[PDB]
Amino acid sequence: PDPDDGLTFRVLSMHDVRDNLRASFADMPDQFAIETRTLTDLFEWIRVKGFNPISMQQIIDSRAGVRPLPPRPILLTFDDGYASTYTKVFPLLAAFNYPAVVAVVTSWTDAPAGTKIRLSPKIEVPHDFFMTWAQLREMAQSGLVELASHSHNLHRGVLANPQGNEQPAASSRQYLPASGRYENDAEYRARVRQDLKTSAHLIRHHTGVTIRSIVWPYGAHNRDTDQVAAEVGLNIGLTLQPGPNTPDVALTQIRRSLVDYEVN
Ligand code: NI
Ligand code: NI
Ligand code: NI
Repeated sequence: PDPDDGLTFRVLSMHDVRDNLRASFADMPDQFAIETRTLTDLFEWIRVKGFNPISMQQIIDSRAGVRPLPPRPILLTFDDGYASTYTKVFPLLAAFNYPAVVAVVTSWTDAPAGTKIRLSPKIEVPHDFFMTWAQLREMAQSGLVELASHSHNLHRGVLANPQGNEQPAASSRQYLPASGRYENDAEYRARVRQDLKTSAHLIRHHTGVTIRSIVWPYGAHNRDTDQVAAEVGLNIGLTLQPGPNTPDVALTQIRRSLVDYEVN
């Protein structure tokens, strides 16, 4: 298995099965014949197998050669910013003293008061399904949680072609019905840049936190989005490619595994 070198780490992205919005357009990693366990049981598995959950700060420090990672290091991440992240996950993180990354879709968290969040063309959810800014700031101030961008409004599908086939918003040059054309490279870069910039500003404004990482929705990213993320200062990126993060893996291309859980 993985070399124990104070540098190589695994990342585990946790998804609550009751937030069942998975996407057609997205090309997610295979989940078939993988057992869904409870979150508490997951935290107990982590412990008993000898994993040592680490923070993003610890990753950065190991790369800079200041402090090596502990053995069997793992990064836990919780994206999308649903309310259960605060009421269920947060007190377990505290009880086990495990750090985590929480990645915020800021157009969801920051939606106008009294309005519903549209997730898909046929699905809207109440504003209060999501953690409040005050709740996120509290997690950030606990010392246990690193806040990250899950984009502002890239956590959805956009039109890839005239008929109606969808692709992830961040990856594709989107087709514009009003223009009668696709986005050009300049337009595309501008849209993704403004999105990332907005999510970082909103997070800093409301929590005081300067983020330094992006968790790409649906693992969708490319050369252009990585370059643009770098321009806005987000030099840490998390993908859906699985595998060990060995020293030759750039922190812009962090690998992670996806696992589903149930809460009680
Ligand atoms: Ni997500
Ligand atoms: Ni501001
Ligand atoms: Ni506000």
